[PDB]
Formats: sequence, structure tokens, C-alpha cells
Amino acid sequence: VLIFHGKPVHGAIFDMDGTMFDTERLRFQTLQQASQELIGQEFSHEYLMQCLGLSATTAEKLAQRLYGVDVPYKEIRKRADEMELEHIRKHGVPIKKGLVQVLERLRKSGLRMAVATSSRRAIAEEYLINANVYKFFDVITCGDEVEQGKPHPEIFLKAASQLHLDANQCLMFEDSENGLTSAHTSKGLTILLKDIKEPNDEMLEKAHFYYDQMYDFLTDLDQFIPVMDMPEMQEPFPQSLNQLTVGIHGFGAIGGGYIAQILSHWDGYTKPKRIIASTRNSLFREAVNAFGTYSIRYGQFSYDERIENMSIVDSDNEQQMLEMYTHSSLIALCLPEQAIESESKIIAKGLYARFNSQLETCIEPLTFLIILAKVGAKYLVMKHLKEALLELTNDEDVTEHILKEHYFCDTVVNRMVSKLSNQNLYRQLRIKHNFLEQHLEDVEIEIEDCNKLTPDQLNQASIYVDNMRRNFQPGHILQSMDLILFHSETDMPIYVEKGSPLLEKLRQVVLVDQITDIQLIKNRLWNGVHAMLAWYASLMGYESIGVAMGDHLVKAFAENLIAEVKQGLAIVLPNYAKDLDRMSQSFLDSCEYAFKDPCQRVARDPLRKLNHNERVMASIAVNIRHDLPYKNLLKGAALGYAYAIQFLEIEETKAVEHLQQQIQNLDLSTAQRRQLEAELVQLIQYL
Amino acid sequence: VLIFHGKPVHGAIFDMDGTMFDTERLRFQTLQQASQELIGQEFSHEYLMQCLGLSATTAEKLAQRLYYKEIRKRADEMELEHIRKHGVPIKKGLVQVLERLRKSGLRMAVATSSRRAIAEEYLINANVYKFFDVITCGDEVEQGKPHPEIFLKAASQLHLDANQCLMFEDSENGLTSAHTSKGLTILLKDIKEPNDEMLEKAHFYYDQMYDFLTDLDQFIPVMDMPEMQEPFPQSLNQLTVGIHGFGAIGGGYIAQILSHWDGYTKPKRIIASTRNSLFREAVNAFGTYSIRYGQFSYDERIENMSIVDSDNEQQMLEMYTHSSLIALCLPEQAIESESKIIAKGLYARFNSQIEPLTFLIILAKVGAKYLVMKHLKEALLELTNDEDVTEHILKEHYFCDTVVNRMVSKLSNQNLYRQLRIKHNFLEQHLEDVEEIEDCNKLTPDQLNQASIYVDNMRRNFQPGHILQSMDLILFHSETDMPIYVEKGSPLLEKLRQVVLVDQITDIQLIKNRLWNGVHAMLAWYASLMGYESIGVAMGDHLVKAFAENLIAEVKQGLAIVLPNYAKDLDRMSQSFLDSCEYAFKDPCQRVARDPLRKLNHNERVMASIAVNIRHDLPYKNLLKGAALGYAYAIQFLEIEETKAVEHLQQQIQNLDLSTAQRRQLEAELVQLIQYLFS
Ligand SMILES: O=P(O)(O)OC[C@@H](O)[C@@H](O)[C@H](O)[C@H](O)CO
Ligand SMILES: [Cl-]
Ligand SMILES: [Mg+2]
Ligand SMILES: [Mg+2]
Ligand SMILES: [Mg+2]
Repeated sequence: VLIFHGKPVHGAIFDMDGTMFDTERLRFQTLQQASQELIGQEFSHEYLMQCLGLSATTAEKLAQRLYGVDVPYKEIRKRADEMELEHIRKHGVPIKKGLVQVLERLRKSGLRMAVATSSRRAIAEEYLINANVYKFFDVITCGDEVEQGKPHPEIFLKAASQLHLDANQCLMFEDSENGLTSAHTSKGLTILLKDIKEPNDEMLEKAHFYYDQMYDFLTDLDQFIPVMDMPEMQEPFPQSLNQLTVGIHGFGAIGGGYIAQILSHWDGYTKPKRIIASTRNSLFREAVNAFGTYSIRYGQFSYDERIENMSIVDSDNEQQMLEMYTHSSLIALCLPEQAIESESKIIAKGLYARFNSQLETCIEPLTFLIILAKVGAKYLVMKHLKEALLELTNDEDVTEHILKEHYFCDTVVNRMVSKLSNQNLYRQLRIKHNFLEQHLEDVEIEIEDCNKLTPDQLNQASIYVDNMRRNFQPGHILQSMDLILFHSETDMPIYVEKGSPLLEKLRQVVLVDQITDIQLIKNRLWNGVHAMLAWYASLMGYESIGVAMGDHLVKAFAENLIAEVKQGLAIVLPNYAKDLDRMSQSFLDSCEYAFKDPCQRVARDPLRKLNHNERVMASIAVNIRHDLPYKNLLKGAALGYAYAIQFLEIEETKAVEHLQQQIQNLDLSTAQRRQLEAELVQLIQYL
Repeated sequence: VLIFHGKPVHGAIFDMDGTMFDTERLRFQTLQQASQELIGQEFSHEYLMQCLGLSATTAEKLAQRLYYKEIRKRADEMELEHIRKHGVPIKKGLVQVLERLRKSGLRMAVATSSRRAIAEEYLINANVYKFFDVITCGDEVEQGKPHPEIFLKAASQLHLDANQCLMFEDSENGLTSAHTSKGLTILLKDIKEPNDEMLEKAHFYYDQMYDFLTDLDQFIPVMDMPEMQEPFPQSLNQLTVGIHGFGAIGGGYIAQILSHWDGYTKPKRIIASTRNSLFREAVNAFGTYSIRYGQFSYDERIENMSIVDSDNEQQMLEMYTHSSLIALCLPEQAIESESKIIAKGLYARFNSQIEPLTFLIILAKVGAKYLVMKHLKEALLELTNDEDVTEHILKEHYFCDTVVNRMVSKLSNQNLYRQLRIKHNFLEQHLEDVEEIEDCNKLTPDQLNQASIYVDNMRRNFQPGHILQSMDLILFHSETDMPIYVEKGSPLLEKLRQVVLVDQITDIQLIKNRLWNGVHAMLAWYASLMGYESIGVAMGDHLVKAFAENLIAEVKQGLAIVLPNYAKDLDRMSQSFLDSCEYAFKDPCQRVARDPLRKLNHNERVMASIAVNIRHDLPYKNLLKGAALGYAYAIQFLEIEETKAVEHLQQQIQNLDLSTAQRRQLEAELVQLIQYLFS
């Protein structure tokens, strides 16, 4: 059962106009536009504000007092009604921000939901069908189906009885005075929502709960509905779209092959209506926007995950990049380390455009995910962004404000991804284009029978279906046709710094108070073994680490090495015991068929990786202190100094000079220090 | 690890030409046509038969021994051009095999004598490249087939021993290559009839790929009942299925069952018949349609759908010739007329040369199959004019009784028009919004120019249909009830996830008729006459629910004596019915109340219960009120005339297994209670 402020809720009855849809502000605009056409002068904003709550006859008499007795009010009101339906039917019903997010939460809480509207059955059903929120409601109760409408409680009492519920078991959402009176009298849990006019003190007294907007109620409802569990592989994305946009600054391997999945999952209730991703690869941009979608291939399960509602933009296009930082609620920075200084200029322009912007997508702060595989990545991005903001604004107060306004989150990613080559894409586009030609071969409308339709709307149906058929038939092939751009592994969880309220409900995210702990695991358990295995694979004489796993000695070494590190980390970080076991297998699985992962890239800068407080020597010092086996780690350290001397042409004198300095820095006994070196130097000589 | 005839299998290496695809037969023709228009003398069959599963470099060596780069160039160009026009000729059962081996956790690869450029082209086109971890080609291998280097390299790259891997091949050369590698060799006949030497080398042999699939499937697990919002399989098999009657059950239930299939693969195409032209044209215009599950506000998109006209003869013959399973989802009134269309289809299947058809009879009636088999025999004998050919057809195919519990409604024509009108205005506005691949990024200007023309026309074709990502076509409001109960017989049904096979279908069909359909029809009449248009809303009323609980009590008490062995299950079956009714808000009363006279027949869901309770002296007060409301509904709502209602009432009571005393009493008590409701 849903508990809302200590009250068991089994139902939810919504008002339509003002509560769910922003149709009152559209009526304002149409009435002004209609007046400008007929009488020549616009009806004042102040007049229309005064008309809210009054009847059509009262509003007419007020218009007569101000604009003369012979004012064509009924003509203006009729034209305004035509302009309203016309705008709604083509551009869609204006939905209050947060509604669909609320409805999904209430529906997934098992609530039986209804609509109690003053409107007529016909227009009411079209509006709900238009907005694609009709699916959420079990019954609709209308003003033409009750003897006494608002402020009489009959409409809310009827809606409740049709759902097999007492009123006091139902949440009742309303904006108007007469509506709230109707909801309150019936004995329901009244939720008053401000539309245009600030509510009077009498209304605020009646209402059980009050909110300035829908999103404020959504924030409060989030306290009573759960954050969903980590998504499983091949689990569907949410059907319902929210009104938020998100950004992926760098549509690269990790950006398109991982972050796209996390943002596509979102909170499990809804997902963003659009995902904007920046790339300089013109072929990638034009291809994704042509299909309207792309897909990620998970080799292990031969599963093609389709990422919908994508819109690719040029990284060099200013207006497109500023639109990302202006419209998006969350942005994921998926750039290389070499691109930070150059891209920081475009970030500064984006945030400064957001600072100057007078839009309601910009008034709320931005959540910034730093997706870089380097320690102190945040420090690097924040430093460069500071330099760029001063260079653009030339104002220290505005610069600091922007840096402190937005949330900058440090992240740790484990999933490995491979971006498809431009040649492989062209090959795919040629074959997929050939299927479209084959599909456009067989494409080259009769609505008979009485059915229950008039001959006017039977002719009109033929026009609709034929027009739809001509436009959709070419895109029928997309039912079973995916544009593959990424080959990724099965690793789901992303570790993010706790801070941003927008991350609290993201189900594929793991929030940590400090990123230090999981970075140390990522360093020692993942990168450390990856480096020590890459050194072994290279000396054994293999190009990729994938081919190397075919050798029994290499795979055995990899399995024994992850065992010694995680045994030690289990004592140091026992609170991450589950994370160690999960990451252990995730690494071994990804390593198996890593043919596209070269050993050179992983084996770079061996001496730096063999430092006392780094991804090798630190793991040994822990295992020695806690009396655990370190034979495979000590072998790994030996392969490091061996690789450096053989492949990088480093001196044997430099290797020992470095080694000794690192051992003296370790927190070990003078006896333990000597024994480690004596054993290690002997292993290197053999190789 | 998979156990295939008591052998631990870790991997599965495949041959491409003649084993996966039927390309060996095609290149046979292209090499001959190429030789005609270059050297003049066409290649001998003895040369080409030795070139089967042989590397192009090794094939050039054999050409020198008898007498190629220029020949094979134009032959390969002809081959891939045939693939661009007619598609890749995929061997039947391949996709079904590949998925089962993948989901078993086997490390799969390819070992083909063909080039990498040619191999990838076909593997991508066929869309089977995703199933393989590594591929081995004739390019990288030094000593090609029949040397085991190619099959050893494939096994080594998978990180396994050859003896742990299965090996599929068509040719004699590739079998020797696979055998010398020391792997579990499998042989599939393509062109060359296997020699005695080959049958000794091979561990297992099969005539075609589908024969191996059948032998593999007895080791592959059978997946369990699907959950509500569980996805359908991605990969498509080469099988077709039919739905005779695109109605509430056909389109709103059966389509989901056939879309789930075995969980490994899904039918390539689903054919559905209807005389509703709007539905037919709408589904074909969109390409897909969605089932709406109101309880969880979930829209389930059904894809690979083709809606056909029931009266159109060639399209209905198309269904009964290509379909592996057909579901008959028609009302009782349309059985006699449509039986002639079924006869034509089954006789058209007999004349042609495929497999034994699985025929599902979906009808809410006691002895439903008897009625179908009766009308089918009469129809077939009328056309065939032979008892020997008909009795063969009637015993060839599997005719299966079913029990469907799921409550589903078909969207009205007015509501479907309303949907199209609203969603057409969005399309119009989108066409106003819609209103050059630069930078040589590791490509030639010529490729970049050719890519521009592909992307331009692709966008031009797809851009109008970008709205379909969010925009679905809703045609059915359905409850969440998953499992369909079917009679045992057909081997196909044993592997279908959403199907539950039962023995005594007749017993549960009787309870289903009396306890579900009977109470459902009678509370729908009561609710309709009280002014309710929704079953869900009607069950909110305390008198409507009390009536349903009073009926349930009277029916069960009768069934408890007729079927004492099911007496322990009635309380759970009755409660399961009320759970479905209570929150059926989108299921109209009209739909449940339709054809009152049919449902008030002597051997049907109302009168049968009344007759049972009179014999055993049980209360039938509410059942009698239920019957009265049925005739009251027929006269008041459907307008049949009272004269016909009383003649039906009198006729049906005469057909009941009762004494003349009980007939007169029942007739007098019922006609009195009918007049009472009209006063
Ligand atoms: O299909 P009918 O007209 O024979 O009966 C109406 C309902 O009882 C029937 O459609 C049920 O909904 C169905 O049998 C599922 O319980
Ligand atoms: Cl929203
Ligand atoms: Mg209102
Ligand atoms: Mg929120
Ligand atoms: Mg072959």
C-alpha cells in the first residue's frame, strides 16, 4: 500500500484543466489573440486574472463594464475556443511538468486512478488521448454525467465509488476554489496545486497539502516511493517519457555504449524525452539522426539494446552545444584528458548562456558527471573551467557563482566499450540501404462495410490511413533492423559522488559519500591486475590480452592474482565485500575476448605503476601486513621491471634504484623490507 | 556446459558455405556463367565437386592440374549481386540452433574457406554475425582445407580444445579438416551424397539443419511461463503462424503467445484474418499494433503482423500452406461459413509438398472441437468427394481443444477512428518540422560521397516514421492472465512457453463454461439493466457483487456433485474469476452480454447449471433470476421480440434432461419472473 504522510492511499482522482494540463494559460493567450483580431485591443492580463474562478456570464458582464456593452465577448470566446482546439490538436496538449513522473509512481504503487473533470466526455477523452495519459486512468467522471457539479462533492464521490473506494482512501488533485471545495467535502486527501492565480487563505486552510507546482509534489511523493534496484541485462527501459532533456558531452565509446544506457534507464518510472550527444564524427551524427536511433551490441548474450529518443549534434556548432547546456538537466562529460583544455571553452560558454538564460529549464542547477579514467579528473576539469570562465566573463563573482551553483560529480566506470570503425559503419549503411531498396519494391486503401461509422468519417478514415501508410511503410523495416555502433561488456553499476538531488532516484547509479574507496579498488583490483597481466602477455609474446587468455598460464595467473588482491581489500574495505566479488568476475569476463584491447596501452609507464602507494606495491604491503599469500603479486612486480628493461629499453640499474626507494616508503618491518627485494630481484634475472 | 548425447560440449564451430547458407549451389552457377563469358569452356562438374569447402587459393591449384583470378572475380561479383537482390539463402533452423547454443553458454565461432570480406558480407546480411565470438577465414590460414589448421585456429581463439567443440560441415574436404582437428564432427547433406568414408568420420549425421535442431532441442531446456512485461525474443526463425479471426482473443491474447513462442526464436511473420477493413488497413499502415494492459498501464507492441481479408481466397490459402501453427478464434455463429475456407486451405496443403499443422480451437462452448470437426468433415467431403483423402487430413494434423481464462475487449470502430484522427494531426505537424557528410575521417572522398546518398534517402524514408518510437496503435484492452491450457498431442506445444498442456481438457472446459462464462454473462445482464457500461465499475455495486457471489455458490454446489474430483479446486477457480472481474474497467458489459439466446441454450452456461441443481434438489433461485435477466436483456436492449423469446424459453426447457413436472414448474417460474422485471 502507498503511505502518504501516515495515511494509507488506494486511489488517486485528478482534475484535468489547471491541475494536469496548462490549458488555463493557453485560454489566456487565445482570448488575448482573439480580442486583437475582432475589437482591435487585447483584453488586459489583469482582466483575465480577475475572470479566474468566475462564470462565463460574470466574465462577460465584466468585459462589458470595461470594453463597452456591445463588446463581442461570445464571438471572442468562440474564436478563442477554436484557436485552443487547433493549437492542441497539432502541437499537443500542454502537460504540467512532472505529471507523467507522478502518474507512473502512483500507478506502480498499485493505485486505482480516475479523472474528475467539469469538461464534457468527448473533449475530455481526446485531451487525455492527445497527451498519452489516458492509459493511467481506470474511469473518467465528467460534468455532463452528474446532476450537481463543483463545488458539490457528487463528481469526486462518484469517481471514488466507481474505483470501489471510500473518498478518504483517495488522493484528490485540484487547482480551482470550487474544485477543492468539492474534493474536501467528499472527505478525500486534498492536494491543492497553484496554476496561475495565488490561492486565497480560505483555500489554503481547506487543503490537506499545498504545492507551488506539480514538481514540488513529485519531490514530496519521492519520499514515499522507493528507488528501484540496479537494472539487470536485457531489462526494458521505461515506456513513459518525462519532459526533461539530458546531455552526453562526447558521444564516444563510454558515452554512447554505457552512459546512454544509464540515462535511458533513469529512475525506472520515466526517462528523458530527448538525449543530446556531441561528436565531430559527421558519419556517426548523420547516420543516427537518419534512423532516429542506434543500438549497443552485448556480445556475450548476442543482445542488441536499442537507444531511442537520441539527437546527435556537432561539437564545433556553437548554437547546438549552448542548446545542450541550456535545455539539459544532467550532462555527462565523456572526453579524453587531452581534450579538457580545448572543450572547457565550450563548457564555459554553455554555463554562462545558462546563467543569462530566462528559461525554466535553466533556473534549476545542472548535475555534471565527470566520466574520465584519471585520478583528480574533477580537479583538472574545475581548474580549466575556472580559467575559461574568467577569459569569457571577465568577472570573478559571476565565475565563482557558476562553479558553486552546479553539482560536479566524480565517477568510477568499470564497463569496457569499443566504438565501431567508420569503414565498418559504411559497410552496415550499404547493406541496410540495400534492404530498404528491397523493401521499397513490394510497397508498389479501401475502407468498405457499414461498421458503425457515417460516410463522411468513413471517407475521412481512408485519407488518414493512406497518408499514414505512405509515410510509415518505408520505415516498417526498422521493426527488426538495428544500427550497431558500439560493442560493450555486461558491467552495469556506475559509482558517483553523493550530492545532486537528481541522482537520488537513478537506479543504475551507486551513490558514495567519498569516491576514494571505490577508486582504490578500481586502481588495485581492476587496473593493477590489467597492467600485471598485460606485462605477462607481452613477455609471453601476445599482441592483445584477449588472445593471451587462450594460454593456460596467463588465464591461471589472472585468476590467482585477482584472488590475492581482493582477499587483502576484504580486510582494508570490508564494506565493499560484495563490490569486490562482482568486479572480480566482471574483469575476467571482459578480458576473455578483449582482441580490440592492445597490451601496449595497458602496459604504458610501468615504473609509475610500480610506485609504493600504487596498483602493485600497495597490494603487496597490505597482504604482507595481514599475513596473506603475495606470490602472484611479487611475480607481477617482477614482470613490470622485466617489461620496462626489455620493451621500453630501461636500464637494470634504474629499475633497482626505483624498486629500493618504493620498499623503504612501505609501512613494513626492516626485516620484511629486505626479504621482499631479495626475492624480487631474483625473479627479474630469470625473465 | 551442454551434454549432447553424453558428451560435454563447451564450444560450437560452424562452416558457412553449404552448412549455414545455400551459397555452394549459387557459386556453382556463377563460376560456370563466368567461364562462358571469359575462357569460353564452362568448368566441368568433377572440378567444382572437388572445390566444395576448398580455399580460393587452393581451388586455383586444382585448376592448374586440369588446365582463375579473373574467373572467380566476376563469379564472386555475380554471387554478392544475387545476395543484394534475393538476400542470403539461410538454411532452415540455423537461427533457432545458434540462439539455443548461445543461451546454453557455448563459445561459438565460424571456420569458412571463403575470404573475410565475403564471409562478413553474408554474416552481416543474414544477421547471424552477433552469435559468433571469433571467425576464421581462408585469408589468415597458411594451409587451408582439408588441413585441420583452420578448425584448430578457430578452437584456439575460442580458448578451448577442439574435442570440447562441435564442428558443422557440408563438404568432404571440411569434414576431414574438422575430423583431423579431433572435434565432435557433424555432417549436413547439401550437394554431395555422403560417401561410406564420410559417414565413418562424422560422429552425428542429419539430412538437413532442421533435423539437428530437433535432436538438439531434447537436451536444450524449455523456458517457463513468461512474466507480464517480459520482452519477446529478438532473433526470428523462418516459420510462419496464422490467426483465423483477428478478434479480442486472436489479436489481444494469441498474438502474445505466438510472439513469445519458445523464448529462443519468434515466427518471421504472423498472418491474421478479419472482415473489419479499418482494423486490417490500420495495422498494415502502422506495421505494428499494441495490446493495452490497463492494470499496469503497459502497451505491448506486436510486430511482424500481416492482416488479410477472410473472403480473399489466395491470402487464406497462403496462411494454411506456410503456417506451422494456426489458431481458430471465431464465434460459434461463423463456424459453418468459415469451415469451407479451412477445408480449401488444408486440401491446398495436402496437394503441395509441408509439416503436420497444429490447429488450436479457441471457443467458449462445451464440445467445441466436435462442432468444428463435424463442420470441417462435411465441408471437405463436399469439395474433395473422397472419404479416404479427408480422413487422412483429419488424422494428419493436431486439432487441439483449449481453455482461455483471459478477459479481453476489441476497440470500437468509433474509438479506432478517434485514435487515427488525433494521431494524423501529429503526423501532419511533423511533416512541417522535417522541412552532406564532410571531413575525410579514415575514408576516401568516393566512399564519403556514396555514404551521403545512402543516409539522405534513408532519412527521407525513415524521418516521417520517427514519431512511431512513442506513437503506438492501441486496438485491445486486456487483463494480465498469461497461461493458455491446451490438449496434449502436438510436439510443438511442449516447447511454447505461454502454453500449459493438460490431460482432461473436457472437465476444466465444463467448469470454465458454468463457473466463469455463466456467472460472467449473468452479472453482465444484471449490470447492463442497472445502467453500467463497464464490468469493473459494475462490481463496485454491492448488489451486483453479492449476485455474482450468490450465483458462484449455486453453480459450485452443482459442479461438486457432477465433478467430485474437481470439488477441491472450485473455491480457488471461483475466486480467480472475481479477481479478473473486480478490476476489468475497460471490459464493456455489452461484450460479455452479447448473444443472450445462444448462452440460454439447454446445453450452455445458464440452463445446464439450473437443470443440475433441480435434479439434486439444490438452490437455483439466483440462477433462475440470471436466466430471466438474459431474456429481459434480449427483449429490452437487443430488441428480439417477446414472441421469439418465449418460443426459445419453451424450446430449450423441452430439451433439458428433466421430468415433465419439473419442465412445467421451471417454465412457469421463469416466465413469471420475466414479466415481474417488465412490471
Ligand atoms: O465470448 P462469449 O460471448 O461466448 O462470452 C463472453 C465472455 O464470457 C467471454 O468472452 C470471457 O470474457 C472469456 O471466456 C474469458 O473469460
Ligand atoms: Cl515530467
Ligand atoms: Mg481546474
Ligand atoms: Mg526528482
Ligand atoms: Mg563447405
